[PDB]
Amino acid sequence: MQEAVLQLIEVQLAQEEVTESPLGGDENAQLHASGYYALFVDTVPDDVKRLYTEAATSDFAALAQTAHRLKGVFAMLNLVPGKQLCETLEHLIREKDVPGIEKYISDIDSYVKSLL
Repeated sequence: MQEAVLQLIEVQLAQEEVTESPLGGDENAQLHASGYYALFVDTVPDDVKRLYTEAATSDFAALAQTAHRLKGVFAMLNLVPGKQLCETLEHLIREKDVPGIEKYISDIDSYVKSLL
């Protein structure tokens, strides 16, 4: 050991990336802090209960417009998973999957319930 002898390491806290931890921090608290919580309890639950009501009548036209509305407002709130639910909702309407539609309506209801 005359040349290389001994090293401390090779990179020394380098060549690493702390780009872990995906979605999930305090998004609901963030939306509360911004003040958009007012909207969250204004038109959102109204569209949700309407979703339920229009689903009962099987008014896919109204289901679609509200799914798109929710997709837009969730995208506005920057809620990706929420907008995703609305995305699948519109797809379920296109496929005429009634049980799927109501399932996702319930999933959005449960979603909104936990975020409210």
